[PDB]
Amino acid sequence: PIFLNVLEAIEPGVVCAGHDNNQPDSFAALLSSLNELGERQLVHVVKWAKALPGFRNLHVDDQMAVIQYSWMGLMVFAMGWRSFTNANSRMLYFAPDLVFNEYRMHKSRMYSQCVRMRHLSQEFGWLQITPQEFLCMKALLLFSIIPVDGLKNQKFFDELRMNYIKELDRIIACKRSCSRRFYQLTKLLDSVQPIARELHQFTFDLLIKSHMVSVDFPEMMAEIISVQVPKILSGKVKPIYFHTQ
Ligand SMILES: C[C@]12CCC(=O)C[C@@H]1CC[C@@H]1[C@@H]2CC[C@]2(C)[C@@H](O)CC[C@@H]12
Ligand SMILES: [Li+]
Repeated sequence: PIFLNVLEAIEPGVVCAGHDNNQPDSFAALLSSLNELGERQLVHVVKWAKALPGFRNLHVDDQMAVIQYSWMGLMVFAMGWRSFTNANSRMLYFAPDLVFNEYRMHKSRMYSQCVRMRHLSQEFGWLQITPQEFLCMKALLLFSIIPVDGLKNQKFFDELRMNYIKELDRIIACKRSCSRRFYQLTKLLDSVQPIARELHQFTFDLLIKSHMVSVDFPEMMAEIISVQVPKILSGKVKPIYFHTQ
């Protein structure tokens, strides 16, 4: 099982947010900390993606683009997973030093988004998702959002995505019905996209007004959110869904 060996080997470790838990919870502090966490995790997601089987088959411009479009969904999905394994989805485990209870969900003014994310975390429990399933699903999320007009070399992308789908199917097949399970997992993967879209909308709006509300955006975050995220929100870049929405 070369493929699973690899996904397991490359899986990023713990990333902390740098949040000061001594200071009262305020919108500005929580969101600055989440933004900082995003920047730190972005560094890990890039090194992760670059080490994925076949990823170097993509054109270099496409390597960068798939990361830039998919990071939100990937980070939300992994955060769901950590919340499940650490808090049993009772709280959102963004980082060891940044765990949201209901009060912080309220204070972050992202309560409805946090509800959807906690629901995804709950699905990990409800569907009894295995770590191997999680790892393959996560890899497939990197290949789940692309420009409507296609990438630089779409053929390389299509083939890579195909290979990852096949890998998910094998993992299900190697389990003690297959069809139900595949249906369940593709439905779960689809459910990440609407959550990612609401956070895309939220973060874009926040960047625009960030001076006003004293929320800090680090450099990579500000740039992707103003350059790449608007492509998604304007419909130039769209998620690939398994099932019809
Ligand atoms: C991806 C992050 C940070 C990484 C993580 O664990 C999930 C989480 C989901 C909400 C995001 C946050 C990064 C910063 C964002 C985008 C804020 O600007 C508003 C929503 C935040
Ligand atoms: Li705090």
